[PDB]
Amino acid sequence: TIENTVNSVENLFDTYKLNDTITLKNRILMAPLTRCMADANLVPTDDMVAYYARRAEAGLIISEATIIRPDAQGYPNTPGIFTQAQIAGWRKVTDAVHANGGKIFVQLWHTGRVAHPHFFGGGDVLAPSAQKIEGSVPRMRELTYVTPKAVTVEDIQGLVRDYAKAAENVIEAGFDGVEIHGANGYLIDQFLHHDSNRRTDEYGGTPVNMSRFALEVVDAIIARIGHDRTGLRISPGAYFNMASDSRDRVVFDYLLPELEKRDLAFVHIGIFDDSIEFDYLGGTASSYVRAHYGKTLVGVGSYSAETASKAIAEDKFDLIAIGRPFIANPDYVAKVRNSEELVAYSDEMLASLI
Ligand SMILES: Cc1cc2nc3c(=O)[nH]c(=O)nc-3n(C[C@H](O)[C@H](O)[C@H](O)COP(=O)(O)O)c2cc1C
Ligand SMILES: CCCCCCCCCCCCCCCCCC
Ligand SMILES: O=[N+]([O-])c1cc([N+](=O)[O-])c(O)c([N+](=O)[O-])c1
Repeated sequence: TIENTVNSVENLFDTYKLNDTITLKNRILMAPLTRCMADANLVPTDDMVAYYARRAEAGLIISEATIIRPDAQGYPNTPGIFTQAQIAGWRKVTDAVHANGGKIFVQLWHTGRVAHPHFFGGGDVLAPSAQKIEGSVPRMRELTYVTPKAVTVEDIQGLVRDYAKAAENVIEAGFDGVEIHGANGYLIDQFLHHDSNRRTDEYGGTPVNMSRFALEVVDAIIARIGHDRTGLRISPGAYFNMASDSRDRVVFDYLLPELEKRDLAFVHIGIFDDSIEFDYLGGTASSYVRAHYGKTLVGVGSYSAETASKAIAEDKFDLIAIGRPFIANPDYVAKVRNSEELVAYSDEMLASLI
């Protein structure tokens, strides 16, 4: 069991060959972490360059969620990858990571119903269905979420196009690849769950239909940059801006074998504590995916180096993403390697970019 941790995490430092294109120097990923520190043009800053560069001992960094176009924005100062200036800013980031001997994927984002018009000139918020989430944008003054417009099939075609274009830009920006943000209640995840997807056309109703948008985005991006440079984060368990539905599991039962056919660089779980068991999944999120998907899997969520090592030793998943400890400890990898004390994460640390 994972709690029976041992006195060595050597396996975390195994070389891991993702595919013919990419080999990782270790199994430790920096999880994607929104920091809200990009400039007014949503361009990565030189402070962001330094922040990523100092974490290049990670086998692979997954960037903070990066928006594909303006109506994807739901939080302040989140970087994009749709303008030339943004591409240039990211190129500074990737160049610095590579110069430090690291690798980095961008996480491509559209927030769907979690966008807010304050950020993009009062335009329409888009989602599979006109189902508003509760509340307001965190850490902002009174920005109440709004009822989305249910996307038309023409909207959907444009969105697929824009995911694909962003992927092309990612290559110009010198990233090693893309992690498609299909998790945590955002646009792609919205198509995959019944709470948000009440459609009755070819994008709703059945597992095949509800999976259609995800697969169209994945296929369009592969067509642009190749399967070896394409990963996907998913959240089979509803927990963030998403109500649960007992019918969601069969959507993922369909999706996962379909994803296997695309021979992705990895599938990555989106969750905060993977020790949590989901009734509807019959156990933990990672164990559910591991039972329905037989290629590289990134685990995440409240793992220590020790419990991650044990999980990987027990074949529960292949790579470990580390989030909050990488905020608290820029030198996470070195400290783990040398058995040094790690600082515990505190939410207060988000005020600083170090
Ligand atoms: C401040 C913060 C920002 C996050 N931003 C993202 C993000 O941009 N994209 C994403 O998929 N997950 C995001 N997450 C979730 C993390 O990637 C990760 O799944 C979560 O922090 C659990 O892992 P951990 O226990 O090692 O921190 C974020 C989490 C935190 C705490
Ligand atoms: C500033 C960092 C993020 C702050 C908000 C946390 C978002 C994730 C919340 C974790 C899970 C809560 C609800 C889960 C419901 C279903 C669980 C079985
Ligand atoms: O504030 N945020 O923009 C934000 C974004 C993401 N995300 O996944 O893209 C999160 O998972 C969280 N989160 O749950 O902490 C926050």
